[PDB]
Amino acid sequence: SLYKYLLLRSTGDMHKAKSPTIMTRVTNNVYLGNYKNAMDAPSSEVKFKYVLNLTMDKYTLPNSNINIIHIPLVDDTTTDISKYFDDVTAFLSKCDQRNEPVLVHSAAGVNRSGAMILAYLMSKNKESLPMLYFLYVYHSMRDLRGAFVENPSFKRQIIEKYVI
Amino acid sequence: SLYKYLLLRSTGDMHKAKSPTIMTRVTNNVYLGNYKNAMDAPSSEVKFKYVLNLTMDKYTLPNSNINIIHIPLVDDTTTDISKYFDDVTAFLSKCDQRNEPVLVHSAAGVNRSGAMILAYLMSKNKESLPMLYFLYVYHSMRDLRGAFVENPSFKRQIIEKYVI
Repeated sequence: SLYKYLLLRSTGDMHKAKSPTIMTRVTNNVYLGNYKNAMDAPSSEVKFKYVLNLTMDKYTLPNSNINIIHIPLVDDTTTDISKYFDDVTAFLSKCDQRNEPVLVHSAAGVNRSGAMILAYLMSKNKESLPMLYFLYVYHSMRDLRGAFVENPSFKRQIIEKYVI
Repeated sequence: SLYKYLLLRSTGDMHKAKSPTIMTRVTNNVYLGNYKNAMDAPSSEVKFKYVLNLTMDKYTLPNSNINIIHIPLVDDTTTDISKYFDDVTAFLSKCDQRNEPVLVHSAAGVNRSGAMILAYLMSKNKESLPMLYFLYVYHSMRDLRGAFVENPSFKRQIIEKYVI
């Protein structure tokens, strides 16, 4: 079933992109979100230890004890994001090992953040053929979120690192 | 390269569908076309022996010596088309063996005809992993034609027969 699903999605059976609104729990401790979700982090049902801010602006949450890690990226078709895949995925893996909730976010919660979450999931996959796992994670996340790594340059970088 | 191509196409990097206009030579003797292409068959640069008419109407070309084979199908999401895959692909294979040009057509040259051409190409593949070959043929034909088996029920039937 999941296989027929992947092949139909892969041949144009996708919905038009829609903006995510709510935070998504991706793993036990790793969450994916947009800017509003980051602003709402301190009051979230989840007790975040970390927020990974992938936007260009270095904001603060001065009334919170959250540690905000800033990795400034631009959502464009020219930026290398792959230079940070190894260190970001190692950091997210450590958050999961230590049960330290972390919110990975960008402005829209689609491209810079979606790409780091896709990299994390690919990095954690030791079981499945990378090509199949990539299609599965891509489409299942997109169906859940509404839009997920729409930026084709970011998708290309994920494919180069984890599939090719 | 062809691999990176497939994976980007498979994750939403496709163009909006556009109607095919000109006939496409798919193999040495097998061509894919719309209704206008069928009407223009007798005067074509190609000396067709056969036209496979997949539309519901049994037309004639009374001034031509073309043999018109009628397999009436509807382009809808309910029709089994798979019941004819074995006999159609065997017939197309025979046209290629005998160097007898054949035009496979529907009304739009996209769905009923595109699906029989995709089935033919899958049937002729003995070399490549079916999942990869399916994605390659699908996307390469769609890029060439503008639109190619957009009907998701027909795609599902191809996947069931030749991939699963």
